[PDB]
Amino acid sequence: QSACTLQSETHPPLTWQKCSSGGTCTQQTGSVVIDANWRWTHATNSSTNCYDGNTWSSTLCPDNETCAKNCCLDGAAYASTYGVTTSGNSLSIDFVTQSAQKNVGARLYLMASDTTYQEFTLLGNEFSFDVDVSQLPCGLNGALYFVSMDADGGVSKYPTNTAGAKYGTGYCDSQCPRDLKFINGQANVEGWEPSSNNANTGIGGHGSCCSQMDIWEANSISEALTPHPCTTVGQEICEGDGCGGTYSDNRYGGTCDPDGCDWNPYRLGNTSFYGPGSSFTLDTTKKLTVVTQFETSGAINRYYVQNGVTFQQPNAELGSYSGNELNDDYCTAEEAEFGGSSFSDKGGLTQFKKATSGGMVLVMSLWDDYYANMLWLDSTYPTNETSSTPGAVRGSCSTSSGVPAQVESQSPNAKVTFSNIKFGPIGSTGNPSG
Ligand SMILES: OC[C@H]1O[C@@H](O[C@H]2[C@H](O)[C@@H](O)[C@H](O)O[C@@H]2CO)[C@H](O)[C@@H](O)[C@@H]1O
Ligand SMILES: *[C@@H]1O[C@H](CO)[C@@H](O)[C@H](O)[C@H]1NC(C)=O
Repeated sequence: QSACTLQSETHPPLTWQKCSSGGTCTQQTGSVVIDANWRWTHATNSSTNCYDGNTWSSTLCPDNETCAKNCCLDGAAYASTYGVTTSGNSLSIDFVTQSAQKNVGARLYLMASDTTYQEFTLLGNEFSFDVDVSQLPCGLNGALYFVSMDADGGVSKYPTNTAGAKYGTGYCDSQCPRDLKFINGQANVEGWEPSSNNANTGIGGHGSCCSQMDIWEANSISEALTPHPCTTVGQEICEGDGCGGTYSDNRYGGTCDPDGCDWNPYRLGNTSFYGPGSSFTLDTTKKLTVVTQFETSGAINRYYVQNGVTFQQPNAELGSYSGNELNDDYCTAEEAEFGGSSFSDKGGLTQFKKATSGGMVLVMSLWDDYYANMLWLDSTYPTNETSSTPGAVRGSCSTSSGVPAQVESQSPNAKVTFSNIKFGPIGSTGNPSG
């Protein structure tokens, strides 16, 4: 797709810290850009929509190639249309914003410049950030993660994509998302199936896969840390159901692991660690600091800080595994106790190390789940399972919670705030910022 300028594209600024082993942290200046799927897509020579509701213009978009040549992406009014605002080192995203249209959530990327994505090499480093999840009830997910996206949004590989990173193109993740309107410089109109439960989305014949590091997926009830390997580290297109993931009939038929080696404290047995109120170790009605460390062995460590007190990831006992570190032993034990083979089939942490050794793009979003109502995160799932089944209970939300239409009308004012992002070698982000 190309880019049009009926609406100016001004990326909201966002500062973060880059720290060194020497003990100092220096301020960096970046900005955020909203994903292409959220933008107005119209004809290059007029205001005629190429996509409206959940269907494509059959004349402007008779196929993927022609559609890409005839259509462009436009600018976004971040605050008034998407409810996305920043202030210094802080970023806030509102759940539902009502303007000339109704908007739900947003997916944003951190930029190095006005035309490129900031890449982060996680291996050997740690990532810290503060978060306020107090306004996120059951069914919502304020996410912060990394994906192996190209820094230019794909422009160099796909010449027909001239909008690039400036317009948020090139997304990919371990679900090999088929809901993307533009993949590899082409539209996704061929094989498009509108959603039976969502008036603004659909499923195309193509998906976009790549490694994904889910550092933070949570609401005020539950939180999870999950690495997802793919046999092909970087962004790569897939065909229909061969994609696997959430948008396909066969979830495990693709090249990526849609489940991952997840770590949710509640699911592991500690139901008193994270929750709303002073009865939990970490009170989700108050802001907290989350630190994630990627050691060279390929294992992942985690600690939290709230009101000056530090808490390491709680100890978990799963099979012959005991500890608080996400490593090969934990992931093997989880597959044994909870079931599954997706993570190990895709190479596990060894294959995942290939992704963290390379560049990854930072993504921040707020979303509701039209496929599983976020039950996999904060409730009992599958809903037919009981508490006797190992790993079924992931949170205290009712199995009837998370219906999109319901949460959108009952909690329109929900929101999430990410702030004070710090990155640098292991053991350095706790030092004085600059
Ligand atoms: O596809 C939705 C959601 O799935 C998450 O994986 C679940 C999986 O769906 C479930 O069958 C299994 O029992 O548990 C895993 C871990 O919670 C996946 O981690 C999410 O990224 C994804 O959005
Ligand atoms: C949960 O984790 C916290 C912090 O590690 C710990 O203090 C508490 O005792 C744990 N509770 C249970 C029931 O395991």
